[PDB]
Amino acid sequence: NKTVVVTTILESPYVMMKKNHEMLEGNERYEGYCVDLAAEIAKHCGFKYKLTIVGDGKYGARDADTKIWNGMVGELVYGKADIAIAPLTITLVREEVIDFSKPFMSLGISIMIKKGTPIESAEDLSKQTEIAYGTLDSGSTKEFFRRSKIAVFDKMWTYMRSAEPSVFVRTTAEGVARVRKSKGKYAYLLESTMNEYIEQRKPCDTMKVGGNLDSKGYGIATPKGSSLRNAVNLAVLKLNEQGLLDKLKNKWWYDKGECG
Amino acid sequence: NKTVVVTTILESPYVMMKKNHEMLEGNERYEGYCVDLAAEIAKHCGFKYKLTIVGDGKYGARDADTKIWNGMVGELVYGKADIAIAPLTITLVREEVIDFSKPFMSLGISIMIKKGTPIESAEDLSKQTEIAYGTLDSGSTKEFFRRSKIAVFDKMWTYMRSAEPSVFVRTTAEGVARVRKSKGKYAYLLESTMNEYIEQRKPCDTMKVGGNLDSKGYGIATPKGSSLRNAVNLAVLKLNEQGLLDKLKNKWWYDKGECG
Ligand SMILES: O=S1(=O)CCN2C=CC=C(c3ccc(Oc4ccccc4)cc3)C2=N1
Ligand SMILES: N[C@@H](CCC(=O)O)C(=O)O
Ligand SMILES: N[C@@H](CCC(=O)O)C(=O)O
Ligand SMILES: [Zn+2]
Ligand SMILES: [Zn+2]
Repeated sequence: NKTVVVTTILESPYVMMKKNHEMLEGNERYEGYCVDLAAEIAKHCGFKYKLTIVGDGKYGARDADTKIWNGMVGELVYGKADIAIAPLTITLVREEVIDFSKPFMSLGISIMIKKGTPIESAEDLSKQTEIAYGTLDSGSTKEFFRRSKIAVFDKMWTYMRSAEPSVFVRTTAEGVARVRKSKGKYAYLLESTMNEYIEQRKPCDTMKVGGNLDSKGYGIATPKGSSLRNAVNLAVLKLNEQGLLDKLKNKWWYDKGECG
Repeated sequence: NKTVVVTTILESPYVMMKKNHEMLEGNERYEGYCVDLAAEIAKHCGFKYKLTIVGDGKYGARDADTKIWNGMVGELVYGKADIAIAPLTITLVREEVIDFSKPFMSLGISIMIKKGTPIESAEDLSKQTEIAYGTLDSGSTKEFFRRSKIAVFDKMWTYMRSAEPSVFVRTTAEGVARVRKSKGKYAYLLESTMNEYIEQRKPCDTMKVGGNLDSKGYGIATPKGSSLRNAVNLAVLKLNEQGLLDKLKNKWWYDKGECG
């Protein structure tokens, strides 16, 4: 019937530009876990689609004053895209305005350090001042810290919100670059999936420390009232049960390992 | 306003009879993770409820001949209960007939051995014959093997379906007892949640070995068209985000664990 507009985000190893992308067109420009997942979901649900990178480069949050959503969430809410296929965290505030499939991947918030940084846990970060730490802007990790009542995480947020210079970053790449360049004086709070990927990539100078802070999932999101909602949900379950999601995780994490 | 009928299952530590249950009435007869969760779901959704134990003691499968659903799934499908609050696995075949909330707990199929059994993986089990292995006789783990399109799990199914005497058990308790009494000659395939619980119980003679074979979740289930669906889903998200689900897992698994 109609070509489905898929909103997604450039985030390794979910969606990446191929090495030779400038000689390619349309969906062929991109590779990654979510590029493969989009192809599979489309096949099972019987639609044609166009991958479009989210304009503002954000996941999505609601401005507290204007109540306007940005990011991939806003693209669905305001009718700019038909579906989001991305590492988009299922959250309460989002589920109030968009629908999510059952989760296709598990994750938790985690800590990234430069190798040798004397930090082993969230408690460790909160007890010192020499090592700065932050999160991604406009995402679910930031919101976790803003909202937490757990003593350690409340203390961390109190520090983060007013720290100078700013500890928050615009992209994961910016957070990772900051860790790598700061000689051990910056630690980054990010999802375990992204942390684990980066740990197995050159220059192999980062690591995940401590347990995950929470347990949650990424889901495929559709605007409320979407005719795709049921089919997409069942397709996610079908792909998990046929072992394809596990295969894709091995393809884009384990097989892409550069650190041994 | 009507009292909501909750179907659940006697499975430790999700729902158990209190030691003084004969002297107690209604919901007060029961304790466990799902008893605590039901109380919270009901409070956040604004309903009164009655806990009922599934008549046939089963989770839910569709008979190949009659096409009749049994267990908790059957109780929802046939209108005998309004909601299931239990360790009920989200699956494609079930999602076609009932609705699940987002998961409240993560799990995968796992291997329970008697300590010192020379088994480390599902691969190991599939390559040998001295050590028998089986599953719960009417649940999602059995169906995982039966419907698998994965060669290694098809091999395991081909063995299990034809093993004599039967490798299948009626309850988790029966599976655990079989492991404990078989001197390392029976391994039990069960969900990681139950495996982890038993590992922390006297006489501390079992353990979980290897990685999980899959990744999925338990969900709170409602019959299609239920007016409870949205509120239940948002309640699960709220309770995960506020840290309650983690607290309840700690309470019932580890806090009073019997194996140090
Ligand atoms: O709905 S499923 O059965 C659909 C397929 N499946 C696949 C991969 C991963 C999951 C998962 C992700 C996140 C998840 O989140 C949690 C964790 C712990 C407490 C509450 C929520 C729980 C299961 C998953 N679930
Ligand atoms: N997956 C997150 C983005 C990453 C993060 O916040 O750490 C989201 O959906 O907002
Ligand atoms: N949680 C399973 C029961 C246990 C199992 O099959 O291992 C179900 O919902 O069917
Ligand atoms: Zn497929
Ligand atoms: Zn299909």
